[PDB]
Amino acid sequence: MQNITQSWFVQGMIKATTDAWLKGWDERNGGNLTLRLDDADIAPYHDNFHQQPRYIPLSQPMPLLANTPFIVTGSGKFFRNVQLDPAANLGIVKVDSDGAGYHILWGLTNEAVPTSELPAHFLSHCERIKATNGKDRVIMHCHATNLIALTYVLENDTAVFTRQLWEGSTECLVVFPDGVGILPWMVPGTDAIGQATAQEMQKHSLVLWPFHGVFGSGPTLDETFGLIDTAEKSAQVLVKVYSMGGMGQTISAAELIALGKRFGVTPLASALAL
Amino acid sequence: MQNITQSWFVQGMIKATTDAWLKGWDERNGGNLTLRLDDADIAPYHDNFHQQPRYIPLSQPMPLLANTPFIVTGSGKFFRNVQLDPAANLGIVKVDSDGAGYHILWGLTNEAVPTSELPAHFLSHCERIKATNGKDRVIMHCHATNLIALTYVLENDTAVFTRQLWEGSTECLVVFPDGVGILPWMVPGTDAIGQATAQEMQKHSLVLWPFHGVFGSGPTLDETFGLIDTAEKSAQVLVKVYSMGGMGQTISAAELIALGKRFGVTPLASALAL
Amino acid sequence: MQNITQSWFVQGMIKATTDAWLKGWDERNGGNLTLRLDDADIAPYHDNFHQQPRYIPLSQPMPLLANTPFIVTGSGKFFRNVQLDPAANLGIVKVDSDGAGYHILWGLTNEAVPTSELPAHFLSHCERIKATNGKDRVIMHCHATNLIALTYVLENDTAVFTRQLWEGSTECLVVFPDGVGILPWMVPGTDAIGQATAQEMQKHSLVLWPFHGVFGSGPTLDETFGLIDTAEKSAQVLVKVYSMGGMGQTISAAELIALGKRFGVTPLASALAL
Amino acid sequence: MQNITQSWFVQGMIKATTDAWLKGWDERNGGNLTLRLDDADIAPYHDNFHQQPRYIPLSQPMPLLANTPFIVTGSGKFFRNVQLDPAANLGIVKVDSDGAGYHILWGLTNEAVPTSELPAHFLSHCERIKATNGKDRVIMHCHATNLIALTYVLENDTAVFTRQLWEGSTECLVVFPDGVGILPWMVPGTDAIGQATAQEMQKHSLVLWPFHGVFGSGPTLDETFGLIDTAEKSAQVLVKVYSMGGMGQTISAAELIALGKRFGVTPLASALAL
Ligand SMILES: [Zn+2]
Ligand SMILES: [Zn+2]
Ligand SMILES: [Zn+2]
Ligand SMILES: [Zn+2]
Ligand SMILES: [Zn+2]
Ligand SMILES: [Zn+2]
Ligand SMILES: [Zn+2]
Ligand SMILES: [Zn+2]
Repeated sequence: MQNITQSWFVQGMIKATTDAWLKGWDERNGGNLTLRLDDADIAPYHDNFHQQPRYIPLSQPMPLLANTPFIVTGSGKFFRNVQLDPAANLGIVKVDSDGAGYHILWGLTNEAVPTSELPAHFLSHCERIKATNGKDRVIMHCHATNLIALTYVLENDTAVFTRQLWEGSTECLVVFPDGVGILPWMVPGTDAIGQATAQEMQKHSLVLWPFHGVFGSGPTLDETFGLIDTAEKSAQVLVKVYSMGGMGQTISAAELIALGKRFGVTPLASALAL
Repeated sequence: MQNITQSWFVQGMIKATTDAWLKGWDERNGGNLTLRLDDADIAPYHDNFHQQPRYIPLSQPMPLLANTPFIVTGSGKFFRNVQLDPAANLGIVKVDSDGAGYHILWGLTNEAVPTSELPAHFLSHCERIKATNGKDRVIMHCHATNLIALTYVLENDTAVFTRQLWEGSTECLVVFPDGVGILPWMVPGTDAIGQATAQEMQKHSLVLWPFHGVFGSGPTLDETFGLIDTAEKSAQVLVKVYSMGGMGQTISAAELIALGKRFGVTPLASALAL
Repeated sequence: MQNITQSWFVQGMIKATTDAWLKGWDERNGGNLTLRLDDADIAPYHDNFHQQPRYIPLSQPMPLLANTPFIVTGSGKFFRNVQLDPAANLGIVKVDSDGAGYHILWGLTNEAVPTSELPAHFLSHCERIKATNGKDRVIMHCHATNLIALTYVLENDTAVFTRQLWEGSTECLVVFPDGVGILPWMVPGTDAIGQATAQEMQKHSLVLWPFHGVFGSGPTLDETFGLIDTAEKSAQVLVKVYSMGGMGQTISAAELIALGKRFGVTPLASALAL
Repeated sequence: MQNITQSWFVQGMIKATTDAWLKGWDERNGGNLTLRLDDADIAPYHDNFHQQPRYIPLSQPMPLLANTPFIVTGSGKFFRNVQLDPAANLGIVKVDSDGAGYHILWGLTNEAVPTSELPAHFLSHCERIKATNGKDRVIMHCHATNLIALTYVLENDTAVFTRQLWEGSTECLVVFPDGVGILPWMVPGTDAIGQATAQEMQKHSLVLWPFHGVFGSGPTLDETFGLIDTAEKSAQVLVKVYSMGGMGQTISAAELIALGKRFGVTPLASALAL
């Protein structure tokens, strides 16, 4: 039905945030999720829209996103609560014709606003649109526990971290052959960290924020969730292995190459060279 | 409806205790939770109140709580069971006009009584009311697994423990800039441990009971739950990192300072100085 | 209603087995649970009983259990499935007037039989009835993960293991002041292991089977489940602490004594003396 | 009802994949599951079949499977989603009269195809049919976390790995007396890895794919799931024990022998000889 809460995208946002909550990745208001929609997705639900949509400026002009609708998680909102009250915890926003701000068409009730990591999200969407010719539609951030733990013990280096994650589950090279970008620790909720993330997103579908968490990009909620879940699963395996004293054996470079060849992916050169 | 079990506060108590049970923080009757209400919250439900409310004296006079209603978990009751029978496992109590005792207006059926940690709860409520000008409304105690584990291995010192928890997830300094108070081990269920906790609550929103668990205070169930969840998430990360041999790198003092500045919080000086 | 599946005891058996499944304690058919009932419990449901109750001899005469009804889990049945088909996975049995065998009054459909650990259960029930003047009504066995892990690393000694478990969560001494009996490894499903367990049950409410699991006894399903959950929670804490390099500090003997005094329990002397 | 989604086998596939998802064994599209059916199982549901069943060739002729129906998971489909849309994520396929290909009778909607590990599944089904005189009906693959972790630290040797898993939970020798076959790392989704797996399946009901996961075979979904769950539980125990510094004591060869004798199983000689 044209009850917007039963739409594919609201249901999808509930599923993703709820699943991430259950994984233990999103304590308190940790994490944020944005999904780029088409006008066609939200048009049937216009009757559900706020009669008086609030306007909020963006942090900087984002003309590439002009007229683009998104569904987003709210600032300070808990992933745990999305399923209980989607309208309180999520919003549908539509960027205005000059990419200078957006209207909140639905949700974010009681003066709520989009995620404080909106710069990281929207700037990353922009770079991912360019990088994938508009295929990618989702940016997801969560506090993936084992990935976080690894940032205290592994070299915070794209090649090293990528190579370890590839080694920690066979599928990883196939799921993220472009590897995992790593930033230095940076203050969250800033345009600095947002553009730095967006820059890494030019080269990688996953970006790590040391001592904090991960960002993932992909074409759908499931693909993006599954991308992060894959990297976090590998991280979980690695944490066990390291806790047991380290690898006695592992996936070799030659094996990774053979895997890349079979699946028609080009593995990140730097990570492979290790 | 004026079915009191469907009230925001009974539903909130069910959500919090159930979530804590699922987290593995509340084996058996471990843990307790009290929420300060307004008369306005319970007034519509007077028809639901016991016809003959039982009276129980408090451990000591608490005049600051005179005429104040609370919803509380019962002594020896299991968090796991709250969702199955809220009236058996929870009670609404109203402190009398002199703060010498309370009436059990609803729940705690079959001669049940409030939590044996009522001194810790109510005395902490008193100090938190003073410390936050009446903003804080919740005291929550649970057996947060990783926090407990850390009390056997980290120095049981407010500065040291706070600093480590801040390091273990970026959000921590922002969520608890006042840090985490630590008591010596003390016998549970006593007014000694209750006042000692209340005293720490003057300076901190989180207090650790070594080899036992944690107390948290906050304005709402979600904020208080989320506070503990944040500290426990950091603890979980730390336990992994320590199990892997310790930190190769971490969040620096300079980073913590920058984080504090950005979020307009004053980090506990002692923890920052380390 | 007189639908026996909605009885307190069938519902209780479902809750306990399901909770244990979710805890990860009961892979495959691992674990078994028996609850001693009164005639008064099952009498209203006689219409639900098999028209033709099957008779099975006991392994040895158990005259103390003459005419006693129990609800039990089935041999080779999965805890995971109890909630899906209680009649397939559980049975109500009534021991005959000489304690030589029992009739299967309800459940254990398709030729199912009670748990292969029936000797351990019924013999333990006998000793616990004697030891607690008929208060205890439940024997529960599960493959409590951390408790199992500890049996490979701690001395398999009642005093040592008890003392460590007491140290691993403050509540433990209060919950099991009589401590935890430990057997040598023995072949499961035998009367040898059953009587050995029953003998330990004379002195302890918890008994460990090294490299296998735990048995607990108590007056109700919740109290027995909670007993095991408490010991397993302490074990979980200990496994973390040991994985981090061991205790830097812990609950002292003097603290345990003070705790025992406050709660009016007599802690196992041998464990305290360590 | 003749709603095929409510059939025992569709419900069973949902239960197994959902349970495996909840165990954390099947991130993204990790894992695959195939169940051999009888014509009698699917015949009542012919009205539910695609009007126009798609035909797909097999990788190689499999005449032993001629005319045999299976229910299978789809390639790139998520275990997490099976419960949400069984027809999207599962299919019923029937191998043609020469074993050269199959028709997709139901499910795998929107051009979906069976699992990319179909060679491993069907070739293993063939060997297991031969090895168990048609008793085995299920092949299940998942990314069992602790089993995976162990492949980085234990010798990737059938005898060594089997013996350790037997030691890690008492039931293991009884559940898999034939032990656990181990392959070298191989490229997934190939007929090479499929036949290599099928060859190991001649001698073992469990086969490990280092740095990747496990395959299990059994007569029913529950028995096969429970087989993997048992091995993974033992692995979980072992990972804890190894993280704590290793075994101080364990199940002895003499104990394993006694266990084998009692349960009438012949333990894998090589593993016992260690
Ligand atoms: Zn974050
Ligand atoms: Zn409109
Ligand atoms: Zn407590
Ligand atoms: Zn009234
Ligand atoms: Zn057992
Ligand atoms: Zn009758
Ligand atoms: Zn796989
Ligand atoms: Zn037809």
